[PDB]
Amino acid sequence: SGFRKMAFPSGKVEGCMVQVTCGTTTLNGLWLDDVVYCPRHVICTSEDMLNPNYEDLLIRKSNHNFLVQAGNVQLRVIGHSMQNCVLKLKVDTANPKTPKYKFVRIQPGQTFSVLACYNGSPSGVYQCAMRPNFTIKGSFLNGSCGSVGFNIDYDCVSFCYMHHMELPTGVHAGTDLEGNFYGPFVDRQTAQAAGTDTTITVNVLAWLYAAVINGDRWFLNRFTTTLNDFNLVAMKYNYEPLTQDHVDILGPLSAQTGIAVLDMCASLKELLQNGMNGRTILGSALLEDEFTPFDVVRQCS
Amino acid sequence: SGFRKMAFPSGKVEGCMVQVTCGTTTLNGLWLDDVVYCPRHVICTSEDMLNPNYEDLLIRKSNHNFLVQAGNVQLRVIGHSMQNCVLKLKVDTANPKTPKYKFVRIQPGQTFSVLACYNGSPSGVYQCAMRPNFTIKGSFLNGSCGSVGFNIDYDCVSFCYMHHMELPTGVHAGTDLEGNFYGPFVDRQTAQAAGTDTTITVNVLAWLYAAVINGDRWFLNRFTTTLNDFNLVAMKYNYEPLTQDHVDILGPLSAQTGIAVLDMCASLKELLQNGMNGRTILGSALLEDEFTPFDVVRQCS
Ligand SMILES: *[C@H](O)[C@H](C[C@@H]1CCNC1=O)NC(=O)[C@@H]1CC(C)(C)CN1C(=O)c1cc2ccccc2[nH]1
Ligand SMILES: *[C@H](O)[C@H](C[C@@H]1CCNC1=O)NC(=O)[C@@H]1CC(C)(C)CN1C(=O)c1cc2ccccc2[nH]1
Ligand code: NA
Ligand code: NA
Repeated sequence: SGFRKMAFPSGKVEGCMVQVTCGTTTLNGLWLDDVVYCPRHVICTSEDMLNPNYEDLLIRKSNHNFLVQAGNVQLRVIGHSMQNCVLKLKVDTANPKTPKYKFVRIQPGQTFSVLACYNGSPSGVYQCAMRPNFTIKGSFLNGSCGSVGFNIDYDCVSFCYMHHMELPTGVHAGTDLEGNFYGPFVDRQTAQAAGTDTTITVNVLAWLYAAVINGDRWFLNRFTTTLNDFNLVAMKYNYEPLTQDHVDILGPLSAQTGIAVLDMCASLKELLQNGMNGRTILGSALLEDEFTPFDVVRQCS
Repeated sequence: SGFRKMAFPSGKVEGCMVQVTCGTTTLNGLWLDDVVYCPRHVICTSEDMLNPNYEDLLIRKSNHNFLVQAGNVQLRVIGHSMQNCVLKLKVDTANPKTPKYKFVRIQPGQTFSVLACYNGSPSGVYQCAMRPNFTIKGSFLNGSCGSVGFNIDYDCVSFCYMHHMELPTGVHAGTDLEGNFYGPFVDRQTAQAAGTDTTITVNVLAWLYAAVINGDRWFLNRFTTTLNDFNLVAMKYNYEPLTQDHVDILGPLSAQTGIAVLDMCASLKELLQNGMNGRTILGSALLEDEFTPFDVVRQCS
């Protein structure tokens, strides 16, 4: 037992991280087969960052302007092209450590692991949720761009995120691996705002089930609510509506604990209205929404 | 910016994980050079688990009784020996993926990454602190024994923990890699209690500095306290005494923020006496003590 925020093992992704330099800008790239993927803003300069024309900037580049380093070995760039907000650098060597992989785009409310990297060297791994407002609450410093987010299923790495920028509020924005931004963000040197965020209700309920499985039961009660009466309370506290699909997704956890989803919903209503009265749930004094039902089943089955 | 619980990249340790089976018990082992390390309780049975004589149990074993599997390859055991509560299985092949490593024992209050593994296959990575009472609050299921904890410095893996057991309270106990338990625990099938725990004061202060660096300032005040007056409050709330060495260790963070350690101590006193009044610090509604000063400097420099 126990319940911890838990990342996927990062080895398969570590073997794909390289350093990419253009001019005086260094960031990370992802080396899969004979292509290195990185943020296109590597080609921007201080003179042209407020609103770059990236098409013009790339036309003016040559292969030799890109310095790609895999550990202590320079990789020769033999082609370059733009893919939305990502650059694809074709190199003369296929990465021998290329895992089985896919490029997936994730939905708000889903989680993934981030391998934070600097100068092409992995520094740390943590778990993040894609927020309803298409930001992530990460931990990224200067030089972290090109760090990626991923999930692993069997032996296959599903890449879902590449890091591009930090918003004024200190949250993070980036793209899928096709170079399409999550959310209404653009890769220029401007202060941009995310939409209003909301709490991921289905995840809060999953975490409450995790708590029960781990022996935290104080917040349980004999009451049940209707889906509609619950959603009335949800709206009031800036929680997303709970749907029948969510109820279905929570089915395994409901079966394991013997607590119906609408029974647990009555607990959540009570916690929203009354707070915790000095108590904690799984070591937290607030309601946690960055664990999916899948994440819970992984540690609690 | 941002501040997340962050594990070390796990690749170097992933390349060392194997499966060890004796009889009907399967758990994990750590394969370094030509030795596999695992918990000695792999040789216990349901008939003899309340209080095994491990010396007798090992005398009755042969090399062929140990089945060691590295991925899809059986490793031939050519020697076996006991090292306190660890078994050392000499194998006929040196692990080609052996990193530079050390076996260190850690102190209470220090952190490390855990690579949770089942059937010799890495499942997840998370960060833990060694508690004052020599337990860890981990996430471990049946089959997780032999999973290891570690820190990485440059290219060198410092192994500090191997997992052996779960206490009745749901916290975890294990050994260093020399097979010596952390705390007053023994590897038998009995319910054992840890000593009373305490809060790691120096870590709480480090995390408060992290918060300031990340723009959380509401808990700051114009007051300073003496070390002795602070320790009077610490004792009252089951916090460890703060020492001058701790003040010194916090020096870089104090310099970075311009807030003297004894200034921050006045904030901590106020938070202990008054609570947060509905507010949060770095996304938490309680005071967090599982980040060391080093951990903070890593994400906040
Ligand atoms: C890439 O390494 C870097 C990562 C940032 C640095 C600090 N923490 C991070 O996550 N990205 C950037 O610096 C990106 C590149 C640009 C898209 C060109 C701009 N940028 C921003 O993060 C950026 C610029 C800017 C201006 C005003 C307010 C916020 C703001 N963010
Ligand atoms: C090893 O895979 C396993 C890991 C446990 C299983 C559940 N979560 C974990 O962390 N270890 C054990 O099962 C160890 C082996 C023994 C030392 C022989 C006993 N054991 C315990 O964890 C254990 C036995 C026992 C009895 C009564 C109360 C608690 C208790 N823990
Ligand atoms: Na109920
Ligand atoms: Na103060």
